[PDB]
Amino acid sequence: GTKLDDDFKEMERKVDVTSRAVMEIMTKTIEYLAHLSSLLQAEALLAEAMLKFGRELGDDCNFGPALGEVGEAMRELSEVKDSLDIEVKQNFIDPLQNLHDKDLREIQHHLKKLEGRRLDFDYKKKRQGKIPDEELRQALEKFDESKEIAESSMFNLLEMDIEQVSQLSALVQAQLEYHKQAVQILQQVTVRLEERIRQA
Amino acid sequence: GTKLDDDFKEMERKVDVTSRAVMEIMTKTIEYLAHLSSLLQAEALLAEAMLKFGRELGDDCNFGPALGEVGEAMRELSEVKDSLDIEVKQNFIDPLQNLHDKDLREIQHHLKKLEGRRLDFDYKKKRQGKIPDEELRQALEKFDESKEIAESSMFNLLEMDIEQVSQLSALVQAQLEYHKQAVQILQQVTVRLEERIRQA
Repeated sequence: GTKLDDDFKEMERKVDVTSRAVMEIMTKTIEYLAHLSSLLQAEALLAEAMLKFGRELGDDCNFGPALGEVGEAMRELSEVKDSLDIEVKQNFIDPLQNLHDKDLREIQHHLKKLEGRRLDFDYKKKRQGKIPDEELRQALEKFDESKEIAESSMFNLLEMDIEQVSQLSALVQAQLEYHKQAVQILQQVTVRLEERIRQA
Repeated sequence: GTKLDDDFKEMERKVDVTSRAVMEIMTKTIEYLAHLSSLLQAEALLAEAMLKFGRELGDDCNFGPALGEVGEAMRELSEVKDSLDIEVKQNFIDPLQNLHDKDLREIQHHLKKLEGRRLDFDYKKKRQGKIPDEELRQALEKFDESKEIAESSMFNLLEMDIEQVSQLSALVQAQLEYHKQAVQILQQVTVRLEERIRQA
């Protein structure tokens, strides 16, 4: 039947990939944040157990207040991990989700409508003499018209891809913010333990 | 029956706590490393999925090579997390495990032997005239002797607690090493994305 130019085709492939990537990347980033939460929880637990025994054991010794120093340090890291979840979630996931329920969905729609209009024209073309020229003409009009709409929505999404890179950036952003935030917490308690071991 | 001085008692309590702490702390640190591995895995997956779609999508655009830049960055972080597991495991867990199968176990043993010898003396004391003085004397000798052995092993463990603090330090060590190691990886790719978004 009717065939679409290669440009249109390549443009479609890219949109496809993009759409599928945004799909998996998003699901796996969610699975990722699941385990992050899981670890974050376990962290806080270990942290408490420390703050706890460091209590019971008493502070007249060394291991007692140390379990307390490392204790809170561990728990603060824990809370920073939670902040990270929230960051990734609303600055990377949500945007991609919105891209999928808005732009990608709409493209998919136009593409379906284009296919329908294409098939319908190929059919009405088969019966050229049988059907009134006006009807055929419209069939062709509708096809061209749908092709144009699909080309625009696809093109606009593909041309705005620098924003996907901003989103990837957003992820790496919150990522770096957490690790830097943590290097502080740790580096701090890493000096307090340096003391004790020195007041040895 | 026979009672042990308060110093001996307090010394016993501390040893108890310490022993129990080293127990939970260790189990929870293991549960912690479990989830760390779990997240680490999920990270690498997301990382691959990126390196993948960034491939398929192609590099003639922006999102393609970006998914590749953030792609490996994510995977390298993943591998650093694995290094961290190994660190915590052999520089914090293993030491504590050895403390539990060596020093703590031995104390527990001495303590049991002390109890036996105590109970046995209280019994042989009940039957003072009934049993030969020599036997009673030995019973007392054995008790004092076991008490001394228990006091030494407990005291030595409690006096060497600065080493627990070194271990806590070891944990916080590997912890800080990972986060600093990561701040690099990220900070790096955080500048490469700065470029693309600038060559916009």
